[PDB]
Amino acid sequence: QISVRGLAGVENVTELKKNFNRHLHFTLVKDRNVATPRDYYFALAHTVRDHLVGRWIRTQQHYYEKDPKRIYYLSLEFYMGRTLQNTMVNLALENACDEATYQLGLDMEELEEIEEDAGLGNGGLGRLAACFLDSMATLGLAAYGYGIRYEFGIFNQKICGGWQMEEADDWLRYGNPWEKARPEFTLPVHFYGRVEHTSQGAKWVDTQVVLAMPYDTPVPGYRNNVVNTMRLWSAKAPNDFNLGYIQAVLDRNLAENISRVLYPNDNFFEGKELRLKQEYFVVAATLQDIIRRFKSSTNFDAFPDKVAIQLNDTHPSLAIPELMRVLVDLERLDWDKAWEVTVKTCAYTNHTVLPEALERWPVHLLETLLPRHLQIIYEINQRFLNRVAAAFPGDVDRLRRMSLVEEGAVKRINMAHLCIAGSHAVNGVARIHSEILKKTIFKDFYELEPHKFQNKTNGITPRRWLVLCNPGLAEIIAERIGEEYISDLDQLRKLLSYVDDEAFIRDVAKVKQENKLKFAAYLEREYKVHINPNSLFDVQVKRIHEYKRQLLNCLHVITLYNRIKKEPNKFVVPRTVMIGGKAAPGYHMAKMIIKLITAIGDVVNHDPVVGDRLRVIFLENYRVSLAEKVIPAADLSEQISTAGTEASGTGNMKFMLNGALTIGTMDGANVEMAEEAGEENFFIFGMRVEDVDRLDQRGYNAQEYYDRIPELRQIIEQLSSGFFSPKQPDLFKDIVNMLMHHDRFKVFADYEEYVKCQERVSALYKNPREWTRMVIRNIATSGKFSSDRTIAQYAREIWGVEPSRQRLPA
Amino acid sequence: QISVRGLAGVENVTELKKNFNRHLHFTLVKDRNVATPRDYYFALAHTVRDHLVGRWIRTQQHYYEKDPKRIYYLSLEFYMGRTLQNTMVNLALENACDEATYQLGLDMEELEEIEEDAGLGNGGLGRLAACFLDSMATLGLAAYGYGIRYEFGIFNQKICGGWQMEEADDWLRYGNPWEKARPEFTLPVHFYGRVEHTSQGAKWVDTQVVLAMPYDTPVPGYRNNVVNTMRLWSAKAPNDFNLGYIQAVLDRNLAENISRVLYPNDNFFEGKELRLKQEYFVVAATLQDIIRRFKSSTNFDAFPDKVAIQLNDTHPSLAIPELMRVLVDLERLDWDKAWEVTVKTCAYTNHTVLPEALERWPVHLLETLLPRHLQIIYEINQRFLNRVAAAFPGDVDRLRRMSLVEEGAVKRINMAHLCIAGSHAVNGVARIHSEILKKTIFKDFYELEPHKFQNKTNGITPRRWLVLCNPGLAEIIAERIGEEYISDLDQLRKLLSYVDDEAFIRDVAKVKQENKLKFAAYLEREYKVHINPNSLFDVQVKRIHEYKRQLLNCLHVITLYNRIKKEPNKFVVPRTVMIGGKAAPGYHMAKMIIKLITAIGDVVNHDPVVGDRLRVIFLENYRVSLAEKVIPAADLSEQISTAGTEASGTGNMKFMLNGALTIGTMDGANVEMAEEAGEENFFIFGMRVEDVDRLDQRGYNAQEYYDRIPELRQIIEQLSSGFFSPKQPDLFKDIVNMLMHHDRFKVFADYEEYVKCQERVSALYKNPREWTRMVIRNIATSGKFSSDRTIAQYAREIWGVEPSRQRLPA
Ligand SMILES: O=c1[nH]c(=O)n([C@@H]2O[C@H](CO)[C@@H](O)[C@H](O)[C@H]2O)cc1Cl
Ligand SMILES: O=c1[nH]c(=O)n([C@@H]2O[C@H](CO)[C@@H](O)[C@H](O)[C@H]2O)cc1Cl
Repeated sequence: QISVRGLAGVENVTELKKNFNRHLHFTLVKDRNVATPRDYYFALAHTVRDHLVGRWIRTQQHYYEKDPKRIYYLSLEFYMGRTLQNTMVNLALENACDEATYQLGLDMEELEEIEEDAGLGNGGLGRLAACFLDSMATLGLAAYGYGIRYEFGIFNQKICGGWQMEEADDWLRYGNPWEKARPEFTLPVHFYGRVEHTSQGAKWVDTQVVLAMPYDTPVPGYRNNVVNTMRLWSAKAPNDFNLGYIQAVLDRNLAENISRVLYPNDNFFEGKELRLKQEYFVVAATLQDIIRRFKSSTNFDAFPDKVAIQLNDTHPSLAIPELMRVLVDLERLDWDKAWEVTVKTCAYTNHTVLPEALERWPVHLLETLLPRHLQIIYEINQRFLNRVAAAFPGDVDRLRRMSLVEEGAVKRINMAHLCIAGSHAVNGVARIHSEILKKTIFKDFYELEPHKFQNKTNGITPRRWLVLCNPGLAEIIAERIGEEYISDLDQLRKLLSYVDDEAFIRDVAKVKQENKLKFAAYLEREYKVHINPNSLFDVQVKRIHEYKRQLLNCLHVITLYNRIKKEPNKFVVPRTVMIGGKAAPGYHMAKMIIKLITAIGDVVNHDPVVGDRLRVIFLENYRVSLAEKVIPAADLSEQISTAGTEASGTGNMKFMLNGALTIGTMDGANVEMAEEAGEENFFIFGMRVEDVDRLDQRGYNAQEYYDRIPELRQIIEQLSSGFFSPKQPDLFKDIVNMLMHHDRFKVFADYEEYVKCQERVSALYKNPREWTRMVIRNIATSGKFSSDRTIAQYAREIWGVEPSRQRLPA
Repeated sequence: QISVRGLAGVENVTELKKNFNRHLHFTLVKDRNVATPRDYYFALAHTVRDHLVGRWIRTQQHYYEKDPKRIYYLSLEFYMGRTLQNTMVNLALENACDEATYQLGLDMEELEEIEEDAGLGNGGLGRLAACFLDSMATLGLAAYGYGIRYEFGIFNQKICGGWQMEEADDWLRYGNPWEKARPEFTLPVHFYGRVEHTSQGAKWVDTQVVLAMPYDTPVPGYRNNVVNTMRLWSAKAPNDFNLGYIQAVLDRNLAENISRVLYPNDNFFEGKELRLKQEYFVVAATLQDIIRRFKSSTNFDAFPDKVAIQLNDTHPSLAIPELMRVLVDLERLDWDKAWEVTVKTCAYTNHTVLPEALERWPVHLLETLLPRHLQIIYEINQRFLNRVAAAFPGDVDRLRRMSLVEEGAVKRINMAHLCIAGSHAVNGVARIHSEILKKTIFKDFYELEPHKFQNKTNGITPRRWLVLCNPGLAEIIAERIGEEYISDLDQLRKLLSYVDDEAFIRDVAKVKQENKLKFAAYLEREYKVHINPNSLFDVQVKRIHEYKRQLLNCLHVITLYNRIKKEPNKFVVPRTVMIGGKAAPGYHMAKMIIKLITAIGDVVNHDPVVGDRLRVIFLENYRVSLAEKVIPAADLSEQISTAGTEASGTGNMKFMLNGALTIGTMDGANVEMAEEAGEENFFIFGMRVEDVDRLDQRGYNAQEYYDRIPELRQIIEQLSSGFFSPKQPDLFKDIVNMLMHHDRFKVFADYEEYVKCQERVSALYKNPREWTRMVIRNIATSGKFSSDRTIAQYAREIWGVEPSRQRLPA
């Protein structure tokens, strides 16, 4: 049907049909008469996976022969979503599969909806890892994603009486056709034990053993025949484990609980033992495999020329003392050389400056669990603080601030400090965030070693986030400029010369309208929810967090409602306001914010005076596959964190790529987005970082906004008095209380400028042609925010490898 | 190579090689350069499974079309062993695979040794189920084996310092290519809850739900293109399960512990909650599937014409009140009709008369776990005891003996009594065992309803137990008489006319010698153990149990040793005595018997005076695949249970089929074996059942044997005084104590006749020609003990179906 979806050759289609039928019969052990759509999905999924494997085997052999430097991306999170369409897209098989399945009398889109998301992440950080893997393979780097094969990913979210309820995401119930179990490469991981000293050094003894079993999933590059590997570890008990006989066998579960479940706290640290076991487990098993692979090239000096390890936040920071443990205790390198090797090998990415998100592990945990790694960390700390002392003689307060060991009621190890000490590069994830790091939390480190500190502004893969989810927009772009922009997103700049082309204006607005019609219909069929598709689609989707200020969004919605009630017969640009996202299970305030959002819809959506001029919809179970449907339907993107708190953001980029305009603070990557499109083509409002600090010094007093803004006071009074919760009049007193007295994120300070900026958006919306021209201006300047540009900077400036767009042979 | 192994056609071989290579590449994602033998096994296993599926699908469709009466074989045990060679054999693919793999430069036998046993049973009862499934499909019956997919089968046994040590049998580590997960047919099973009464009857409410997920494994008949199904259930948690969030997710394991592990107690009842959950789980899930399948034929009168359910011991006896629960509470049939349907549907097989092996569940368990099934069982008991009262008016003692409810400190439900009440047929497993049932434990039942009681003497599948494990013997048999005996074992009778054929005598003795040479070499390569292959191979392999009297065997071995020490220069027929078998984990005496056997080898095997005239070897980890190697190497089969205790035995048949002679008591099927071959062709010794009762009346006094038999006294003194345990002189005082004072099985009473009968065996062994002629006489009369004859009797006399040897189309 559409051009960027590849060829449907006679030979290809005929072949696909036969392999589809072979898998239906032989693999599924089904006959056409009892197959359900789910069986058809599987037959298709196995048929497409067949095309990968040859490429998978030849890529992995090519690396063994040529021996390039390898990149190991360690992360506790890989938010992959679905694999089928992405694989079709990267292999140019999409039109052929469509044809082949159409001829068997099936609808490929129906089938794609049956695939479970691999929800092995929480949000922005785990999805960055996913975009990165795709960019690494598109750019021909010999790169391996390593993590944990969680048996339950992020919980599925149900809304019940307006409240979030969690349920287990049993994503593997029906099998995962994409993975290949690799029990032959099972590896031991050690916990507990104690440290013995011999004449030949330290020895870690009496440990419990958990085996790590690898599962490999292929990662295809974009039409370059590269297929890289994501290797995820699964925990297994050893066979002599505790070996009532019956009880001994059942207790094997204690060991395998390590890979059972993903911790669902985003931007919040929970110091629980099970988490730290997961952290050590991925790092222990990954480093043996790395070293094994290196020894099949004695000489560790060349280790940093053959290996790069990227640490995705501090989660795998135990890689640093573990690499020392292996080099010093097992290989018998001396300390100083092991340390040189380790620093040259590791690099660390920070994703936050929020105090509560930083990992600081109680020393009593590390002591019990990892008594040798604690010893190594104290030694790292001592040698490091000696370099500090030597450089800032006398500055005792610097020593206590810079220490890897925090003193206090419970001593803690500050894992970020460890990473900066043992890495040759540390980077933030947007220009402003990187600057904040150097001026604030890591200032002392920066003065010590300014040359470690870098920026690598985040990006998103244009494959998933454009070609896969928005074929209509990819297609009209490609009619004008060709196809090359898909792996060179800077080419979108050529679209600037079409800003005054009447036919192009009309095709952009037409693609948006179609996407909105398709999303409106997904809403009714799957959730009996009922919307005007001519309305402006105002969307805020991301994890529920106070800093993300969904509450600010809420106050705007209530203000619009109150302005309609006050003058019902006055015209307003109609909106569909959609907010979506998961709250972590113990984050009480996040759960209250969800409940408020639904309580608002309850009032607003059934007010007959409002008509279809205002609807508030909470999007349930937001996740990757739902992002792919809603983002291309969006007209307005809400990116309204308090300035200084959102390290980068990446939703913001997905929306800009897909023809939504942005309303945002100068936060994170919003700053670079605006600078790329021109501030005139962006709806910026509210405090800058500088303004927030000024306010923090005087002191933030919210009563002051409440006394001066009648519209705001009326909302607060409606909240306290039970207007949004008539049977529980005090339902929301926690929120009101927090907003009035304990608001770390200054919702009231930005309210006024936010509302006025919201009027400027409705006004452009009234002028379709001029809305669409600003849209083209955004789309056209989104090139920088491709993950291919990001990974190329990592590769050149951190890993020391040269990207390559050259096809490997078929 | 050999004729009964099928054709190696050019076209077939060429095809196998290509599919082998396809699976290596696409399924295994390996290249020839890194494949290990284990990968080659898998490529072969998938290539052979491809040939099954077409037949599997067409068999299952043929039953749906024709709708014959279906047989449901319920068992908690299916001792399958390996599947690959058996599948090749039943599909006539064996020579072709041999050829095809030989041309890829591989050794098929090497590959077969990589397959794990499916050890989902304990011994004779779970292996009977396995032979039965094979016979049911060979005979074209529409039959389904239902049980439990245990994640850990019988433990692997290691001997350490002479002691058994257990370890978990992680048989699924590398995947099971034979099974097909069927998550689409997942079913709910209920536990706990309470019973409510409405105006519309009883209702079972507030239950916990465990899902049962089915895994299907194909069961091929012998060259008839029938492939039946073994469906095994796996326990899964529901998704809202308990739904700390983290803890809620981890506790999903409590539910899935139901299918985690096979209970390893054989012939001994352990009344543990986890066991009863397993029992209910298999029965609950199986009956829904049965009823589902029946409703795709409203009218329950025809239920017994469409369904037979065979109960393998009392383990699935909850089928009886569950079928009532479904008919009466769910379908709203009235009691009396539901009961007629249930009786006409169920039949029960007993496998033991040992008091300690019978299931008697505490009422407080059933009450908590299954409160509705307890109610139904009390109602069954009351109506049943009313029929007894009506028939034997006044006989109060009969009422208490026959009750399903045993009174006592804890009230118990006697599950055998339940089965006899709710089944139209009850059967023992050998003629003498069936007689004992009617004269003793079930006498009262027999007088009430004599027409329920039947015999179905056990059998073994000649496929596995002859063609698969003994190709050499199958082959010389087939040269003379053709191939038809493989599915008509009565034809072996024709071999009687070759008893005086010199060439045949020599080919039987040659096959035995070769098997012994191959087993001698398996012993050295895999266990550094060192034997004379010219010796008589004296073998007792079966679970370690006091009633099986491995101790009697032990005393004989010590007597031979002592006779050698007393006259070293006198000639004796040399023997290799091999004893093997697993002891259940808490059975202390069974573990001591293993330790004695090794302690004896320790003395005997290193006595330089003994030379290679006597060796005692404990065969470690006895299981199905080890049975297939040792049984055709055996010259002498030890079947020496105290008469009246071994219900049938089936090892005894495997040995007789494979050219070992039998030394045995008149116990179980030994009685019919001797009657088939002629008592002259069998080494029978010791008490008959009648003699045992006579001894029980006077009272068994072991001191009497010890005072009258000097050879026996010397053994006991050597045991007490530390001769077999010099560093622990009192190691064996438990055994001596038991033998002297508390021997339920009368080891001393049979000692004398056993030793003298052991001399008669050595004497025939001295005359190879005459040994071999008696062997031919056994082999030739083994036809009765085929499982095809057994299943044909079940089918005709119990299930009401007609077997058929007709091929389904290819
Ligand atoms: O726990 C976390 N989870 C997460 O999604 N991020 C995000 O990481 C994203 C990727 O860097 C980034 O765009 C966004 O600004 C961050 O909030 C950071 C932490 Cl520390
Ligand atoms: O728990 C058991 N396990 C077992 O193997 N059998 C055997 O069942 C075998 C099959 O009927 C039979 O030959 C043998 O005589 C029995 O001991 C019986 C019980 Cl009750």
